[PDB]
Amino acid sequence: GPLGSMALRACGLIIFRRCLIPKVDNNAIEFLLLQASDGIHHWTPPKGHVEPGEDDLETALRATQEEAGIEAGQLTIIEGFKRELNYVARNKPKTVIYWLAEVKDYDVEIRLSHEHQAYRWLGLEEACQLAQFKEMKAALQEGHQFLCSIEAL
Repeated sequence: GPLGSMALRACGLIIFRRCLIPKVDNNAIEFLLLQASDGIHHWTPPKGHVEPGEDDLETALRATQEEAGIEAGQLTIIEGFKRELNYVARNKPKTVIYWLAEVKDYDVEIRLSHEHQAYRWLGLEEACQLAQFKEMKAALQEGHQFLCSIEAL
């Protein structure tokens, strides 16, 4: 009787800084992106792994501050939006659950772990260009699509 642990469980935080008012109707929202310190230097949000008796979101919260310095006490996790990117790159399927979050401070502290060396604040277009990965462009895309469906434009 297998426990069904097939695949690795993961939780990251799609952080988005909302602006007080619209500007060019595009850069109104920005996302937090960390740059890998090695590999092809792809851009990706605070990704981490969730423990067993650990919560799914708290893992994202813990990874958000550990790989960025921003924790739930520093951002606002949006409710109603939820999606996980699951795919097996090298040879292991990884489910990643992403929640939309907004950091309270525009210049909020950004701490990167050895895995990440640099981060950039860009709009969905660049966040999508850097996150060339279709899965992230959609996560960054659907997150923006849903947030525009709440109250703020």
